[PDB]
Amino acid sequence: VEYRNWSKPQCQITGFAPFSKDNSIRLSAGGDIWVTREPYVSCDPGKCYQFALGQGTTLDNKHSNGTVHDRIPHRTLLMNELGVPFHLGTRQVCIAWSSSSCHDGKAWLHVCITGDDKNATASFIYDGRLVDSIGSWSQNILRTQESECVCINGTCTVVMTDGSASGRADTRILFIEEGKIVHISPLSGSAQHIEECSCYPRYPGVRCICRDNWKGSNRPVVDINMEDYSIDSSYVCSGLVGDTPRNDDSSSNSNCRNPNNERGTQGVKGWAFDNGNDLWMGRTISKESRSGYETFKVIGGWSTPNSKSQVNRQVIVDNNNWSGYSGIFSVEGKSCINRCFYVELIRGRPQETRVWWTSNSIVVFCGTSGTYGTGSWPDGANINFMPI
Amino acid sequence: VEYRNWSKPQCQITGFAPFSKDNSIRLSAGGDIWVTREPYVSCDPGKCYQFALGQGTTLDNKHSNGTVHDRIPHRTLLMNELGVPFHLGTRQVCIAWSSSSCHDGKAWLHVCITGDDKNATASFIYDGRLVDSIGSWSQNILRTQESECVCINGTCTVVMTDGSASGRADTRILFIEEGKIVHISPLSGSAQHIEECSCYPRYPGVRCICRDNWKGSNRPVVDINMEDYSIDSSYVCSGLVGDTPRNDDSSSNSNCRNPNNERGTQGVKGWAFDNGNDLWMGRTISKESRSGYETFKVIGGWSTPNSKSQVNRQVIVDNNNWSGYSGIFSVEGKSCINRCFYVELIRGRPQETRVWWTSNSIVVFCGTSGTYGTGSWPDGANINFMPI
Amino acid sequence: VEYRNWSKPQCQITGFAPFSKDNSIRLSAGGDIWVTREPYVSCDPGKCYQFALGQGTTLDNKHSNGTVHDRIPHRTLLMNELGVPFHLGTRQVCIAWSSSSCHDGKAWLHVCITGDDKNATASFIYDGRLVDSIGSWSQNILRTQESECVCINGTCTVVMTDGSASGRADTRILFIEEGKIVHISPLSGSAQHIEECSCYPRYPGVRCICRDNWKGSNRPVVDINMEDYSIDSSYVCSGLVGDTPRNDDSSSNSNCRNPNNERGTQGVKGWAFDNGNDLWMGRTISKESRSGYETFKVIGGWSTPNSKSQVNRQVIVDNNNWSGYSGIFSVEGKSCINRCFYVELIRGRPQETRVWWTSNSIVVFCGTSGTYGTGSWPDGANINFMPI
Amino acid sequence: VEYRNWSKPQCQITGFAPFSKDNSIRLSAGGDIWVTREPYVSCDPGKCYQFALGQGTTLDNKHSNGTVHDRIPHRTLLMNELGVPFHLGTRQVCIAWSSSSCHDGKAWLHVCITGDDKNATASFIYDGRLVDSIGSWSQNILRTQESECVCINGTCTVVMTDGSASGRADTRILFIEEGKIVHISPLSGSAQHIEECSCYPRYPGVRCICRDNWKGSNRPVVDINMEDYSIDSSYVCSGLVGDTPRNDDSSSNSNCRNPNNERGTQGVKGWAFDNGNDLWMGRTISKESRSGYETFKVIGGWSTPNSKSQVNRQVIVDNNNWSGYSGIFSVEGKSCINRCFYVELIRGRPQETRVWWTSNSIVVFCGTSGTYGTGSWPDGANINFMPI
Ligand SMILES: *[C@@H]1O[C@H](CO)[C@@H](O[C@@H]2O[C@H](CO)[C@@H](O[C@@H]3O[C@H](CO)[C@@H](O)[C@H](O[C@H]4O[C@H](CO)[C@@H](O)[C@H](O)[C@@H]4O)[C@@H]3O)[C@H](O)[C@H]2NC(C)=O)[C@H](O)[C@H]1NC(C)=O
Ligand SMILES: *[C@@H]1O[C@H](CO)[C@@H](O[C@@H]2O[C@H](CO)[C@@H](O[C@@H]3O[C@H](CO)[C@@H](O)[C@H](O[C@H]4O[C@H](CO)[C@@H](O)[C@H](O)[C@@H]4O)[C@@H]3O)[C@H](O)[C@H]2NC(C)=O)[C@H](O)[C@H]1NC(C)=O
Ligand SMILES: *[C@@H]1O[C@H](CO)[C@@H](O[C@@H]2O[C@H](CO)[C@@H](O[C@@H]3O[C@H](CO)[C@@H](O)[C@H](O[C@H]4O[C@H](CO)[C@@H](O)[C@H](O)[C@@H]4O)[C@@H]3O)[C@H](O)[C@H]2NC(C)=O)[C@H](O)[C@H]1NC(C)=O
Ligand SMILES: *[C@@H]1O[C@H](CO)[C@@H](O[C@@H]2O[C@H](CO)[C@@H](O[C@@H]3O[C@H](CO)[C@@H](O)[C@H](O[C@H]4O[C@H](CO)[C@@H](O)[C@H](O)[C@@H]4O)[C@@H]3O)[C@H](O)[C@H]2NC(C)=O)[C@H](O)[C@H]1NC(C)=O
Ligand SMILES: *[C@@H]1O[C@H](CO)[C@@H](O[C@@H]2O[C@H](CO)[C@@H](O)[C@H](O)[C@H]2NC(C)=O)[C@H](O)[C@H]1NC(C)=O
Ligand SMILES: *[C@@H]1O[C@H](CO)[C@@H](O[C@@H]2O[C@H](CO)[C@@H](O)[C@H](O)[C@H]2NC(C)=O)[C@H](O)[C@H]1NC(C)=O
Ligand SMILES: *[C@@H]1O[C@H](CO)[C@@H](O[C@@H]2O[C@H](CO)[C@@H](O)[C@H](O)[C@H]2NC(C)=O)[C@H](O)[C@H]1NC(C)=O
Ligand SMILES: *[C@@H]1O[C@H](CO)[C@@H](O[C@@H]2O[C@H](CO)[C@@H](O)[C@H](O)[C@H]2NC(C)=O)[C@H](O)[C@H]1NC(C)=O
Ligand SMILES: CCC(CC)O[C@@H]1C=C(C(=O)O)C[C@H](N)[C@H]1NC(C)=O
Ligand SMILES: CCC(CC)O[C@@H]1C=C(C(=O)O)C[C@H](N)[C@H]1NC(C)=O
Ligand SMILES: CCC(CC)O[C@@H]1C=C(C(=O)O)C[C@H](N)[C@H]1NC(C)=O
Ligand SMILES: CCC(CC)O[C@@H]1C=C(C(=O)O)C[C@H](N)[C@H]1NC(C)=O
Ligand SMILES: [Ca+2]
Ligand SMILES: [Ca+2]
Ligand SMILES: [Ca+2]
Ligand SMILES: [Ca+2]
Repeated sequence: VEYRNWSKPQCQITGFAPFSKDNSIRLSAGGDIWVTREPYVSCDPGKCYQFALGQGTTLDNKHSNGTVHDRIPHRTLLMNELGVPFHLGTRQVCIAWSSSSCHDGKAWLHVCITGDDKNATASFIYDGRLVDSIGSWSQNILRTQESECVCINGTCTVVMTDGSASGRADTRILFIEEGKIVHISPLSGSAQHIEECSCYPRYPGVRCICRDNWKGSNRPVVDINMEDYSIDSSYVCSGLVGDTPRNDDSSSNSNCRNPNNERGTQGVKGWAFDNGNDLWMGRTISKESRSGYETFKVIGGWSTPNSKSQVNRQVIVDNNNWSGYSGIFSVEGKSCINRCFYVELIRGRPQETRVWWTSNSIVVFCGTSGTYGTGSWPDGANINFMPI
Repeated sequence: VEYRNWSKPQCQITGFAPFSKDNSIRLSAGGDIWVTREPYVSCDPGKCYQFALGQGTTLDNKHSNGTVHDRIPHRTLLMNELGVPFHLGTRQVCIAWSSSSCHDGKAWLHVCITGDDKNATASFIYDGRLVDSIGSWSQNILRTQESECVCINGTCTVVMTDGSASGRADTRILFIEEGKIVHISPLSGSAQHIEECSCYPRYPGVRCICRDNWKGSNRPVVDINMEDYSIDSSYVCSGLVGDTPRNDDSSSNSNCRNPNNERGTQGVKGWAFDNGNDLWMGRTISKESRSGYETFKVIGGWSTPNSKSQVNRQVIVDNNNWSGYSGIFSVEGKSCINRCFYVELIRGRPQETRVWWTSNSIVVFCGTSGTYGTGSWPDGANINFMPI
Repeated sequence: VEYRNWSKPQCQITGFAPFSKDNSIRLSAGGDIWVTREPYVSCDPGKCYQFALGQGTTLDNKHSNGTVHDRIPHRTLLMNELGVPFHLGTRQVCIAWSSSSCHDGKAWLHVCITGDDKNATASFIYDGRLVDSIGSWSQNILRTQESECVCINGTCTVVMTDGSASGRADTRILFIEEGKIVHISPLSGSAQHIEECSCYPRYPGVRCICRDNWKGSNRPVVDINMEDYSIDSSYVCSGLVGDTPRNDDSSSNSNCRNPNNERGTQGVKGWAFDNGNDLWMGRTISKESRSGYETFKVIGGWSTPNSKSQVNRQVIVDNNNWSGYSGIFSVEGKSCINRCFYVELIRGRPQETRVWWTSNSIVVFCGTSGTYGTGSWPDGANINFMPI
Repeated sequence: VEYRNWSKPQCQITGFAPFSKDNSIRLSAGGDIWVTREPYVSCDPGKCYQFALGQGTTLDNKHSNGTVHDRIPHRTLLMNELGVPFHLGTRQVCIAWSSSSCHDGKAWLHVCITGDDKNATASFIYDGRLVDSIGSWSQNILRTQESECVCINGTCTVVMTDGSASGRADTRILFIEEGKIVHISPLSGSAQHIEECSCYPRYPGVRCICRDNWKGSNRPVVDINMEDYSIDSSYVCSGLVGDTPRNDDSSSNSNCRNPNNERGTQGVKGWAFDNGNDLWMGRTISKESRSGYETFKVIGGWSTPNSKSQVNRQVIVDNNNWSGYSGIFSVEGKSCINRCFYVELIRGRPQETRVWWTSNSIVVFCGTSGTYGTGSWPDGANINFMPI
């Protein structure tokens, strides 16, 4: 077994093809299934796994009540093979109300954060054993990506924030070797707020498209140099912006450098990736709510400030259905590195008040160099059929 | 580990022996079990797996209502070890309302089709990663075998159709290497409608017995040359015909070349294979409905137009019990390739209206060179005991 | 991987120590657990497995009603790791209302019998594929051991009967190489009725202690020569007899050669094994009913007709609790071959009529060369707590 | 694979970081989950497992009633991967109402005790087979650690007691090679009552901190010489004592040599380990009841009689929540041996009488050389939501 380097070109793609779906909520109405949120996907060199933050309860369970709330001590990181829904034999990998995981070619790293808001602990578990930990540096909800971290030549990197969710905060980039923090770099460059980064290998570095929860409806970028630990940051050029909320397409803007101050407050975890001057990205279809999900390529979306010319759109979830978080994961093929993504499909609170819980299912698509058609792959549960 | 060649002679058989049965529907009345249809079996070089298309729900579950419907976004391909029923720990391999899977000696290939009727997408997943995709070429429900594909020396072939289910359609034969489509051949020969092929290795090529849903109650054949990608097609010679509906045995015909125009419209997935001039086949016992199941050898059934002399009959399911689809799968032995088959045992709608769902169990038999007796192995559930 | 020879001396033991217990019926009252009977245990070179004949249903399931009946097409052979109860993820290895399984050092053989009483089929599955089959030779419930078969140097042997359960029948001993029947020997010697043999390796041969369901409350012996396929048979010498029903200890007899004609009709599967002139054996505590279970060594119990001197008794299940079948299995240690045994603990019908099902749990003990105390390890379920 | 030696230095730690939590009781209100108590954790060289003693029943199950009782024949040792809750697919490793397990680098050893109070049997299962057994030597509830044993160079040691729980008893130290007892050493030194030892490797020997249930609220120590089998014993020097019940910190004493005769009778399983002259320990926060849990380092707590200066305290469970047993386990790192611990979180009887069962969940922490914050990780179930 060898370390992953991801030293292959990115796969040239034409769009995305359907890959997985777990039907969690449909199943929860006739089965013992975990209440979750903040899912993601990551693969070792052989196979893929779905992850999510449990709420220490199943859905058909009185403990499901009140699970809209983000942080309790009972939240743990669930990890199954992709497509295996979160049944009672699911392994709870660690204690976490925020997490990130990645495989370095040899073993799994999990970054797991739990404890008091003002004084949380992040544990670093590598190859099944606790190797390191770090306490909160700003005493205000230490937190991380809620998607996969990225490792090159045995060094994994992960982005963490501590501080205000609606103002300047303290963001740092950790470099981790076999679970041991070997270096920490502060955020640097022009991004002014970093949450929930969706990162991906871009040899010889790592690149993240994140969420600005303060002043930007355009998505921040963080670039991580794995050779000298230097950090840069900016914003996605595309004038078709990825965050929710956001201005409609005719009145939205980005200059690649600063937050746009267009319905900038709040956000949703998301992703995009560069292809030369172009940008593949996803976002919700609704500009104000976490409804629908669409992908497309923005021509000049990486290089050209305020580009709004798109091509190769695909509906993933139609705008009559709830979406939520989305993130990227990368998969090594024979000659190139492919990009895939997942979409969290949130059911229950706050939008659907018939029930007293909040949970999600997922749908997963991968990059393709072939052809495809159309469809819509929503959660599929009838809210009226669910235990409340 | 090496690529399968299947370069051994076909096992000489005297009939078939009982192999597996999952009791899905009986279990569903006291357990959380997936609603399914369109099952099949395929084995890697070590062990066998059962597959089926889930309906994104369990049976004792209000989402079971309306599962007679064929195509929804929530259908996924389930894969367990043969004999493990579809419990909540079952892995959803991909998104699929039509599928085919096969193992090439090294890894699994799954062909999974989902999306809009008029614009579907087929994903090609090999060794746990999406390698290729293709969109609909006739904008009318792109679809495939619902049984195993076949691979020789690293090339796997699968048969797909797009177009009318009651008229001329567009059928193509794909050749796939490690998930990557390397060549596509149009249907050629005298078969005029091809659905749901049951294929098997017949070194150096592959042979399929399929379903003609337009003008034939006799079963089409498709022969696939793996060396030059050429295709040929015809119909099963036997005057004892395998489709349902069909004429009774006294007024049924086949000339090996054309659809017989005898109750030709509609059909059911099925199988047969050749042994020299003779034919082993199965079919429903009823000639109008999907009731019962029987196998037999037809003397001259492969080489002689309209042969009706059978021998070595076996009841698999008696005619008081519901059957459904059936397909072949091949298992490599020490010195020969054996042929096995599965029968889908459909319960619920449209035949049984006490319940509002449609699901199935399976029963599985393998060729034997030994001896055997008699029996009947139906689904076994009491419809009156089921959740509605 | 090499073939097992079992060419080590038998472990000298002082009694038996507790090994496993599955609590199936206690669990069935709050969980989805298979209805079973006819359990047994067998181990490959690394680990042990429990087996049982399912009834194609869980206990808390209306299909549980009527499961006192022995043979339906829905019965299949369940196989889990020992101590894993029969939950919904249990693999159904084959179709069987009677079975035997063993591992030859390389792979598992399963002998599975199903179909019509008058014309049953036995399938032989080796290394996950059907290799052979045989039909009924006397048209009267072809049947086998309901415990492990035994393999030496790649040849597995198994004892099967076809014919009357209350009169002379047709018993044959099969020799099976990688699932292929290479030879069949008729029963020979003085045993006049053979059912449900508990066999064990006794290098260079195999020895079985079985059940006489016609004229003997003493247990028949069958000796199998694996070098030339010759068969011998007799009866256990011990005047403390192993079958149920039987005469009380003061009025019971055996002469090592003929059935004793003492409450000979009926029986229960059981076991014993020789140690020089002595005999270790188990039986129910009740002489008339399947209640309690006890083991002991009978001094001269193998060599001396009608010996009644016992030593080293142990209660396994007290006589206030239901037992059932019991059988032997052998486990290779570093220098010797150990003998273990299981006891089936039957709950429900016919004895307990509050419920309409019949099922069992198991308890398992292994030979020890150390010391031990006392106890009683019954099923433990409160019949009044069970779904009916 | 090689025998563990544990010949690395103890990891220098600053405290403990969150590692795992199973949420057993919360899940039990919407799922079929085993009733347990007496949990622990032990890891093979690759991964960690949670263990516990089942009560032969699930919680939502009428057999849960009366599970406050300690010893029944239906108790079995459960073993899952750490983080997998005790669902119906959990393996019952052996019959046990008291146990200890450990992995010697090659295979697992389980020590399992069951049977009559006055005449119990301990089985020694190694590598999936029963290798040895021993009967009770004092006819008064033979019993062992309820946490992991320790193996160095192929010899595993475990501490057992037989005799009064409120008076002088007979304690012995067994040395076991591949399941076989090779030597037994009587307790020696100044410890006067030894229960439920929490042992750890301290190369070249093993050290245990145990429970004195007769006259000590301070914790006994047992030191085991693996080279010559000699034993020594004493008490933990720290004047901050670890047992419950105990005197408050102002009136508590220990002289390192004798039980302190301060609320000495009764107790609770616990742990501590030395680092030079200092002591890391945990205990309940309440001094009279099994409520809360806290850890801290005591400066001079190992070497200095009656030291009461603590540093680096951490709340694990706050004093509004129920705790219970706790024990140590050791995890080998790249360059040092780390110490982790688990806390049993007892719910139901005797403290919570709304329900008629007694069960537990766990929370697990591992030593860290990094930093951390604060929190509280209790069981988390609402007793009012539970099945009674
Ligand atoms: C069958 O499926 C195929 C593949 O999905 C599908 O082809 C795709 O159609 C879409 C929609 O036309 C194309 O994406 C568009 O590209 C144009 C540039 O030529 C853009 O202008 C579009 O964006 C505008 O329109 C969108 C609405 O469609 C708005 O949401 C958006 O804000 C813009 O105003 C859009 O990006 C896509 O390129 C093709 N894909 C390929 C590979 O050709 C085809 O249409 C389907 N057939 C049928 C009959 O439905
Ligand atoms: C015990 O089991 C064995 C094995 O199953 C069984 O032997 C089989 O019997 C069947 C039925 O007789 C044989 O199959 C027949 O073969 C003749 C040709 O010799 C055909 O004519 C038969 O077809 C006609 O009859 C069918 C009804 O049986 C009709 O459905 C059909 O349309 C035809 O008109 C049929 O193919 C078979 O060959 C044997 N198998 C062997 C290996 O001998 C035996 O009968 C069983 N005995 C009992 C008492 O159950
Ligand atoms: C603690 O446990 C140990 C180990 O189990 C136990 O020692 C065993 O006691 C039994 C019962 O006495 C012994 O078995 C007996 O052996 C004598 C020969 O000396 C036989 O005569 C006995 O058979 C007769 O009695 C039985 C009732 O006990 C009848 O059921 C039977 O039909 C006969 O009439 C019986 O075989 C056994 O040998 C010892 N085992 C050892 C290793 O010594 C001990 O008794 C237990 N201690 C207490 C206080 O319970
Ligand atoms: C954020 O988290 C960190 C890490 O947990 C935390 O720092 C820790 O605080 C505790 C409490 O002050 C420190 O532990 C104490 O150490 C002093 C000696 O310097 C002892 O006197 C303390 O014991 C006394 O007080 C206890 C109550 O706190 C009593 O229970 C006890 O009986 C004694 O009278 C105690 O051991 C600990 O050393 C630090 N850890 C580190 C690494 O600095 C910090 O306080 C947290 N901040 C907030 C705002 O939550
Ligand atoms: C879920 O919990 C909520 C909050 O505790 C419950 O809602 C409360 O119900 C009480 C009881 O009548 C009311 O008096 C409160 O005003 C409600 N609170 C709120 C915020 O609405 C609710 O009943 C629980 N639901 C279920 C299904 O158990
Ligand atoms: C399954 O779904 C069907 C269709 O929705 C339900 O049948 C309908 O029930 C409504 C009232 O609830 C009637 O007004 C319609 O006439 C019914 N439709 C048909 C076509 O019969 C049915 O109730 C559902 N079944 C269950 C068990 O919930
Ligand atoms: C289990 O099945 C049995 C047999 O079908 C049922 O017993 C019968 O019940 C009917 C209905 O009242 C009676 O008329 C018959 O006389 C009963 N038969 C016998 C043999 O006693 C029984 O009710 C079913 N039990 C359950 C729990 O479903
Ligand atoms: C759990 O078991 C207890 C003890 O059997 C039950 O309490 C007894 O109930 C009976 C009547 O059913 C009373 O006469 C006794 O006085 C009760 N005993 C005690 C000690 O209180 C209790 O009902 C059972 N609990 C449940 C939930 O079934
Ligand atoms: C605490 C700040 C943070 C980033 C904006 O809030 C997130 C947003 C929430 C989201 O907008 O739905 C869900 C996340 N569970 C939450 N993360 C944590 C650790 O609580
Ligand atoms: C759409 C044509 C096709 C071939 C006849 O219909 C099939 C027949 C159906 C029926 O004959 O049972 C079941 C299949 N689910 C359906 N396949 C799809 C993809 O919908
Ligand atoms: C059919 C004869 C046979 C041996 C006496 O009966 C067995 C006895 C029964 C037993 O006495 O309880 C149970 C077995 N399930 C049955 N075996 C079969 C195949 O039905
Ligand atoms: C029997 C003495 C022993 C040591 C104090 O009691 C333990 C204490 C009990 C209690 O302190 O929680 C729980 C244990 N289940 C019990 N062990 C056994 C084997 O019954
Ligand atoms: Ca924003
Ligand atoms: Ca047709
Ligand atoms: Ca008899
Ligand atoms: Ca004490």
